[PDB]
Amino acid sequence: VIGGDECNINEHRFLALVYANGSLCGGTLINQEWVLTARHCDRGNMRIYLGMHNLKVLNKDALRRFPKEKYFCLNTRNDTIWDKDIMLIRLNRPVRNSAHIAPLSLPSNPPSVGSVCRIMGWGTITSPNATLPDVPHCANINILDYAVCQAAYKGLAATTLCAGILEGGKDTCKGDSGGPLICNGQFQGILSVGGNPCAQPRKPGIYTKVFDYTDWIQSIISGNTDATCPP
Ligand SMILES: *[C@@H]1O[C@H](CO)[C@@H](O)[C@H](O)[C@H]1NC(C)=O
Ligand SMILES: *[C@H]1O[C@H](CO)[C@@H](O)[C@H](O)[C@H]1NC(C)=O
Ligand SMILES: *[C@H]1O[C@H](CO)[C@@H](O)[C@H](O)[C@H]1NC(C)=O
Repeated sequence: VIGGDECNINEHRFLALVYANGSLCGGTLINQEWVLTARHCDRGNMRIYLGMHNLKVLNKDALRRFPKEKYFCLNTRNDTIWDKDIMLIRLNRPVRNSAHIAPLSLPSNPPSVGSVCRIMGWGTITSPNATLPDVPHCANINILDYAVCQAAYKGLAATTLCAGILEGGKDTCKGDSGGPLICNGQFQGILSVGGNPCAQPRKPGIYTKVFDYTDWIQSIISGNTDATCPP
């Protein structure tokens, strides 16, 4: 996250730290056994850490998990960038609520353009050139008119939200992918892609639009067979 500050230690109980093949991502605990992240974060041998804040001062209740179930959309476009960038993972064992662990559930509605959203992650706080923080950084950004992302980007995927600061300066960045966009207290986005360097004016982040995936998520977790992703 560029242009933010250290998150409050208590404001991200649903935030998962996802490590796969040395690559860093965020994720969101949506109930006691399941995490939503970006499918692009599935880079191999995934370890999912819950209840983490400082990577160098471990919360007493921090836990390590790995995927026991893993789902994503099988029909993805090839012409858009990271189409349907979402992956739903069931953890190997549940994680109970604790000081630093609690799920964030499914949004009741997609967010209005203009809504203030929190972004968060352990991703770089500088761009270009990686500077990885020991603590997750958080910033407030907004849901932007989708046309802003359409103007900034080539093959923008559908089922996405455009979020950032129109003038730049605050943004997610490398290492934050898969992490949540929380707007008005609701889990609305999973970071997929954005501009590099990060936080440029009119080059917002592209967040998979969680609301659109409600049926898919519920279908998978509720056990009814071979759900389908939204168009
Ligand atoms: C679609 O684009 C991806 C980029 O990730 C590339 O790996 C792949 O070769 C493309 N699909 C086809 C039809 O080759
Ligand atoms: C690990 O997997 C990712 C998949 O995207 C790849 O980028 C990376 O090169 C791999 N690392 C190794 C050991 O080559
Ligand atoms: C990091 O990359 C950027 C250009 O992409 C540049 O500003 C810098 O010279 C590189 N590394 C450093 C810190 O010197």
